[PDB]
Amino acid sequence: SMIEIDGRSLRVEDVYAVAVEYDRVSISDDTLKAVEEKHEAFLKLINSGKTVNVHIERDQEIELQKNLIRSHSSGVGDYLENRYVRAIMAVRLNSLAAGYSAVSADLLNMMVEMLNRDVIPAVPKYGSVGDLAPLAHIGLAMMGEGKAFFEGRLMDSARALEKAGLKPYQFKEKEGVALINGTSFMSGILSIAVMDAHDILENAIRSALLSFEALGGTSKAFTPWILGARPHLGQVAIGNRFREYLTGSDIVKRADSVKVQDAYTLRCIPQVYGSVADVIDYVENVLSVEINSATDNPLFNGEEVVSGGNFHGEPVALAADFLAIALTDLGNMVERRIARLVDTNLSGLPPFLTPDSGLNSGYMIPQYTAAALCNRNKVLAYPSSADTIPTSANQEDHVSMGATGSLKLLEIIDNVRYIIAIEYLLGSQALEFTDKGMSPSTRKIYEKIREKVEKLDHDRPPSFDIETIRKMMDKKEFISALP
Amino acid sequence: SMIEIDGRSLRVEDVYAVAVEYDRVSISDDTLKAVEEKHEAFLKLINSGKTVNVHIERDQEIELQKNLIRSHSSGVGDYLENRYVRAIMAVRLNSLAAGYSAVSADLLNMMVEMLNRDVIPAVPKYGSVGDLAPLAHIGLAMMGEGKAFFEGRLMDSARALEKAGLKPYQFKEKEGVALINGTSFMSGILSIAVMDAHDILENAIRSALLSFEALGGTSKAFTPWILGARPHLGQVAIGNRFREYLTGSDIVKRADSVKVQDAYTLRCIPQVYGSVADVIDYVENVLSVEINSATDNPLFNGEEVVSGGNFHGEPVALAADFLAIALTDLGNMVERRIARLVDTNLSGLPPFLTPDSGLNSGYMIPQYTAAALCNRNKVLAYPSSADTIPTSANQEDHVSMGATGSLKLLEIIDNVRYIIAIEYLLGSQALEFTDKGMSPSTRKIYEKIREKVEKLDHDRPPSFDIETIRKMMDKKEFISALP
Amino acid sequence: SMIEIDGRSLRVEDVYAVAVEYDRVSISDDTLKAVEEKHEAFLKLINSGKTVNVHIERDQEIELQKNLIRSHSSGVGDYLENRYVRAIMAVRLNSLAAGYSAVSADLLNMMVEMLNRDVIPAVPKYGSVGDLAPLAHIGLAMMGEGKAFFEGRLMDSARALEKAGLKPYQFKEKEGVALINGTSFMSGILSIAVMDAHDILENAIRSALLSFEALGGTSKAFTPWILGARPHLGQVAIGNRFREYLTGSDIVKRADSVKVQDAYTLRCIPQVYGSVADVIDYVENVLSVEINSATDNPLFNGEEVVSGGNFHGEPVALAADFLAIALTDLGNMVERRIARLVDTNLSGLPPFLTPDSGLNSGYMIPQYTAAALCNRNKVLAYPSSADTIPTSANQEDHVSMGATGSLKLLEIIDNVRYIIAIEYLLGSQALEFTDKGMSPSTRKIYEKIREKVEKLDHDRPPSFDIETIRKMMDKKEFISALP
Amino acid sequence: SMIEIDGRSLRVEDVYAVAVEYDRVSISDDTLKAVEEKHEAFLKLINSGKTVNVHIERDQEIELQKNLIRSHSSGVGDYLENRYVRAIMAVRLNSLAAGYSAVSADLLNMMVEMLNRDVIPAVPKYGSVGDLAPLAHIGLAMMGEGKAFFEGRLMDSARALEKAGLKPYQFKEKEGVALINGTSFMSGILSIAVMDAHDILENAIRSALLSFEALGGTSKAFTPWILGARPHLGQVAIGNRFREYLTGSDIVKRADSVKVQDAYTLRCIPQVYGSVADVIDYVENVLSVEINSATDNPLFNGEEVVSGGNFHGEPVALAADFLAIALTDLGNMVERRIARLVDTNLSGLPPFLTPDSGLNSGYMIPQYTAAALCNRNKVLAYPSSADTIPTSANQEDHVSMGATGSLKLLEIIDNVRYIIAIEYLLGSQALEFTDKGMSPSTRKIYEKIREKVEKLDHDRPPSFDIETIRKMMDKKEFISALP
Repeated sequence: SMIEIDGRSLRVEDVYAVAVEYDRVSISDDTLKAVEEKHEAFLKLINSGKTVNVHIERDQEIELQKNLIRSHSSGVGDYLENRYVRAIMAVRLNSLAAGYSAVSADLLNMMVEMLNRDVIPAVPKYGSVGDLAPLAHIGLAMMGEGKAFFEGRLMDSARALEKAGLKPYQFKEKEGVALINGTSFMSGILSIAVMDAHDILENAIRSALLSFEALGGTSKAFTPWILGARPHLGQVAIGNRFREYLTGSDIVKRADSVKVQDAYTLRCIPQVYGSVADVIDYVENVLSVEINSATDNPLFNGEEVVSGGNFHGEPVALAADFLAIALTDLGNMVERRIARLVDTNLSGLPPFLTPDSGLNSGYMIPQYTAAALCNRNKVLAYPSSADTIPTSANQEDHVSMGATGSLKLLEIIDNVRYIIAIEYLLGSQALEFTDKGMSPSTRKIYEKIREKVEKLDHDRPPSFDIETIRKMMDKKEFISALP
Repeated sequence: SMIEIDGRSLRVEDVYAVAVEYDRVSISDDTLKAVEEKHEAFLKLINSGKTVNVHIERDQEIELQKNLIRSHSSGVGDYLENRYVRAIMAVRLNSLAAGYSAVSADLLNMMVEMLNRDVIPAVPKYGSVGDLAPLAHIGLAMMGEGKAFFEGRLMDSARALEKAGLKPYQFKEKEGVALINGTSFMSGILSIAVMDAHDILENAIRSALLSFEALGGTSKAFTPWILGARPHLGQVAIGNRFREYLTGSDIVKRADSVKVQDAYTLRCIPQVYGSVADVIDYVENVLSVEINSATDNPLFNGEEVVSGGNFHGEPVALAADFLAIALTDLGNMVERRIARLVDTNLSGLPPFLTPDSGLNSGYMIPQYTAAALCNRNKVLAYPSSADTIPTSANQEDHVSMGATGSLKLLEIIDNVRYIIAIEYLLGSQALEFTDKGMSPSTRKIYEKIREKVEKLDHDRPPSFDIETIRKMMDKKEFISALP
Repeated sequence: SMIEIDGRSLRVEDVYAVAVEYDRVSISDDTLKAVEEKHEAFLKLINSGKTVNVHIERDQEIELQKNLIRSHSSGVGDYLENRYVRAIMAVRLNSLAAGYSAVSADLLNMMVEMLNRDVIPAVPKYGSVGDLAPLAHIGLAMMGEGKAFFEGRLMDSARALEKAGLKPYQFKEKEGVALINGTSFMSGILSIAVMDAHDILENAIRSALLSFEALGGTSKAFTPWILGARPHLGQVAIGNRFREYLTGSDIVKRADSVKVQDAYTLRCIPQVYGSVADVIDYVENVLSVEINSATDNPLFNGEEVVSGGNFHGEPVALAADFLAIALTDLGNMVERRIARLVDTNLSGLPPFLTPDSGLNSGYMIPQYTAAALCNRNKVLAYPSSADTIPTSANQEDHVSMGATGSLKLLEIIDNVRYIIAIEYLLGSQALEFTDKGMSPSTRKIYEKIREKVEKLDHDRPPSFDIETIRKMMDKKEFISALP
Repeated sequence: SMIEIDGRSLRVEDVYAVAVEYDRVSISDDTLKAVEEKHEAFLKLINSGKTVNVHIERDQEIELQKNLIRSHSSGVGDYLENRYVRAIMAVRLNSLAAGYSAVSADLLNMMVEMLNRDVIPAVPKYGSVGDLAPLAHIGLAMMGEGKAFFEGRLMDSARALEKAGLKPYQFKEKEGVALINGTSFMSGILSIAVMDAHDILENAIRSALLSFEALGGTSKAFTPWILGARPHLGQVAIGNRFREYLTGSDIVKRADSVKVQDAYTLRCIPQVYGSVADVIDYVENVLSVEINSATDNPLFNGEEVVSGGNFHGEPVALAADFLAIALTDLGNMVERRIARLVDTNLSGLPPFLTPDSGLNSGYMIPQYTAAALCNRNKVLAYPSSADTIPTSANQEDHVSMGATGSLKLLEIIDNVRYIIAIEYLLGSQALEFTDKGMSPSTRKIYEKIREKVEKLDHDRPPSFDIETIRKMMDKKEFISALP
């Protein structure tokens, strides 16, 4: 489909649509004409200010934009994946169209065409203290220097632009400044991350259904009036989701007739998962403002140019560290439920979910892998925004460090996705030891798993099944299986 | 004054009023009669359930409540300060009155009288994994065992109750369970913490006025349309506060005539401080639900008793870790502004703010102290809720660890308060090297400082002046000086 | 007894003897005469340098030392406990006597008399970035200003000195510089900490004996040739200690006849505890150099005065963070063994170690307390020395942050001591459910516990028994019971 | 060249030689015959034990080894780089030859041929809690299942073995157990890491020479008697290295005539860098024992098979976290020196090292990149070994988490290498603003830089020059330039 950019209407899910699903972007002629008219008012104002040799003056200003793009292109490390650079470019484009950046219509159209033709700059992941260097690398590619991916093939930027039918872009007065000042690296990455955090929670709900039924949990933990006696919006909503999906379970109807309560990895699912949902909503609210905001500097309002601090990443740096914590602890709870599934003394199922403990270990070791992933996430959950280091000869003497936070959030998301893939695998196997009177919803998840991953009889490498299920998650196959 | 408790109307500032300002609490006869009627419905229901020897049965149930209070009284370490135990008791009382805990009117009245007569249990700080043990210690004192403070003097609980004219309380059916299950230790401490976080931000605004004027900052960073181009509510509100307080400054009017922009510790005050305000608001919203919620277990709705997981601390454990991060980074920005004040090459003022660098160090070393405090806060900002350790033979196999988070937030608050006291001290001294054309608002802060702390001429121990200013902050003298 | 100081022979256990056991210090007349002769050579050299008005010159130099002591007295927060300030003073005194500090004999004798008469400066804990401010507070008291404890009573320093029969000390040329530059705050605190870490390991060995016998462990895990197949010195030594102490156990002889192996909290005791012993030895080696080193600045060698960087805390800042980690993980292993003791499915003993699970919880909750303490230690194990913040207008632009690390190590030590007290309590109770055929060594620990703490029948507050056992540990009663 | 393996002589630098420089490994016929004779004694012992149907018994034992390899092959995530898998394989091979693992000569020869023919298993990085899963993946490839790299091309393991002229290996009695139990993943990776940490320190010495001369430092900070007044071995050795390399500097001879002391990033180089050297030596000592130790389980001594805990990673898990901290703080000091170089008020050189601050930013932004890298390292320096999560239904209830620590140490090393590359770049540029009277040693570093990276006149992307210098470091070109 088509995402129209007007500088004020971008949603986080539209950033995803462009970056991950490759929807086209466009900008109306009306928007572009108003952008251009503001760009011209800005030129008139600076041309009057300087005269209170015109040719040497303009050529100097153009050289400045180039020197800035080049000197600031100082990232190191592996290139950021293309889905993230596309997200950053969509957010950057939208925020330059918000009306305060005084850039020209041509700069916006340049970014539109790079996105629609998939000329994606090569952006080293590291260098922003929260985003001059990564955005400079984007501009460097826009100028036809450095490297870029053309339809996923790395090459010199000038060759990628040429294969796409584009000309290198020449930055005008203050357009390099505009492009590289702001929070679009952090906010673009975090837009994708918050969408992937939502997808994590959705998958954790579905994978918990399998474990919850295999362990014969009671629905009493999701009683509406209990959940409403402590009405955080997340836990009320999560309780509703679980009640709906457990409807029709014979296993759970039996449990309700003979069980009072379960261990916390079942009974506390609404409190914990609903906290995670609340944090996701918090971050999405921050981003919803941020990706429609002017975060470059200085800014132009049509009659004056004023320097402020809107490039400072603090609100999104804090949000990235917060969501990292919440997701790490979601992963801890899923790992603990996996640890209960394979422990015959807690589950009431055969040890380690194998039919012959004699010469098989079953799924003993994926639980270690899940614990390993939690331990890695506990390192990564240290808040990068609790630190700051002065830059620019102490003139930029407090910084958010939110780029660190955005990048490590991406790894936590990757790791928690593997933990949940492990719960899909082991919860499906655990149900093989039940009478399978699971709800229709649980059975949709179970059947989708079994389309690609067989039940476990003799030992075989769990790694391959985990990777298959992780690929299914990344293709949204369980959300499709059970809306 | 008087705070009336009805189980549904408690605000965080009312918890503060009771705990810190010693306002009386009361519960209307109407509330108490409805609590008692629900308690009696619960007894009828459990008495009918058991009969589908009455005397031995009831005596057994009473012994159970006692065994629970005693066995769970397993905290270690120093006693929590009385203002916090009072906050916890007010939140506990309100949440047992929310209508689902089936306790008797007498238990609530017991807690009312302990608060109004200042019989405050001795509560070891450590033991909750997020709050059985600390709340058990409260109940232990309520039973007249263990220790308590009577009007601030430590003694055996039975002696404290007797000096207050109270009888030890005997817990009825499920009343010990009700008292010790829930989140009131975390939520009571965090209610006081979020009030103190607000007071921190208020003091940081006032102490920044001194530095901002001494460094001759330009008001251009607070231009309304710039701040509104990125309209996070915090930074818009903070900008308004600073514009109002800088009104009437000759220093700033001059700066605006000759300066374009300042370093980030001045120019980025709205982005960073407004992020902190937003986080404070987030936490207050969580607590506003939590302290009016039923977090004990099982719960009673008038016709059935159901076990759920509302005691699980996750939403407030996450909130405590989040606020710890935001406050640590506020402290980093204040420390960096202090570092600019004493550096003659950044400030344009005499080195280290002494009139004779020859044989004096001036205020060189308080900046080290501020850095030391930041480094301590960077340790404490590690999120305790990213971890979990299984308890109760793996039946309580995921826990929030939010008690850790509440307690370390209190230390961060203490440390940031000292950083701000240091900025009050050094910003006031720095203004001695200006023409003092500061705004009327800044001058109110400056004059309040000078009522108790003299300007620096010859070197003298900064420790004593820092402590004086910290005491003034704790008595709210700068908020009084400048509303 | 008597510790003689000569600037080159101090051991960490001598620092403990002075600071904690109140042994007297002395300095021979020979040492003092050589110190004085070097002080006089230094004066001659600086008096010749300045002359390539003598009265105004010397008076200026004296005023400088005073200004330095006062201006640098900039700590905040609670006063450090007297045992630590005594340790710091003993290390400071020894390191000024090492021969490079050019101080006078009178300064050393001043410190000797403060220690022997117990006039201990009041030292705010916070302010060093790794130790100007805390050592300045010591000097401030030495000058008779600020506050001090006289035989444990806080008062004005001049009054404490007067009650002790001492005169205030007047610092001579470069003597204030000498006193306040160096690492003695970090190294004094860490000398006590490493002694207390050793005492922790010794107590953990003894408390593990109780659990190991109650769980019927097999001695096969301590087989000498197994431990020697991986000959880290710690695990070989720990294995020898456990073999010796388990000699004579009927329980273990039975286990060896029917068991192949135990869970890791028993079988891996040598690997983990021996790693801890190795780290303790590492730190002691660092301190053994450091407390006999010249860490002030500039230094004097008898013919020239040269400025170097020996005050930089890096080797002891790293050591403090390392030992914090090792002790935190020792506490994790003890907590996991406690978690096994109270879980009937792992221990083979009654659930939660109570004789009547019907209406008692036994020792269910001390395991939560141990988990809580581990979670707190996981926050505190963040390495403060991984951070640095520039001080002194960027002239002191990398600092160790080792004071933070020393102080948080003290809390970890306190917390792990409580975890071990909990294992003493619960391992002794667990043996009540065995036939008591424990070794003579284990029985010495068991009997010492039972001298003050009764076995558990009906529920009672574990807090009080934990505190009693912690007090016994602090009085070294189990090391006395079993050498 | 040729590394001969005998189970007891392996050095960390030999692991590097095999893994990184592709030296061949061999095992003498004598070693192999004694390994085989012990394997046969083990078979005799277990065959006698079982008989106190032989065919079904042996076939069962073989199936067990296969089930174990497969079930434990449960890693997730990207494949570990081949240099690390080669290191792990060399350490595993040596430790199985140490004499206690009872494996056959054929298993050792299999590993020898995989290394010498470069058939390197594909090993997912994540899964060990400290190394069943990664070592299982190695064995899986050895069995001809899963994936492997043949001369760097990924393919099915059976195809890689076939292209190399090898047959799949069939694991004999207890040989799969032997292969997958132990610490070789952690210890192999850490052997390469400690070699790369040494190479980091060596490069940091050389890059500091450039900055030290450009800033005109005084050699007084390296005076031998000062450094020996605090004789930690590292700082004495580092001081000697710097004195030797600064010999012949006209710049430094001038500085010594007019300067007393420098800022800490120059004056404290011996204290900090020597601490790092000491930590490196500590880790190398641990590894020197560990890679020659029997860490599998159970172990065989020729007459009995006994289960112990030598697989527990604690000593190397702690060492990996320790070295991570020390290297992070080395990176902080290098970043602070970079921050001094580009600040004209600290350096005395043109702002940001550009000849025309008018329209150029010079090397302003690489300092941000260095700060960004430090902030990332501060996250990664959180100690993974402070945490533990129970595995295997609580039977493996304390684990080292040292695999996490080894992997994140590799990233810290990568990041610090970039920081040092930045100092090479900017220190060389800074010398362009001096009279170049640098020492012959410094000039060797400067000239080697200038062979590939030109001085900066007009702004250009620093990223490319940083990457070039990082590649030069990885090819050891500065150690070659200046031994």
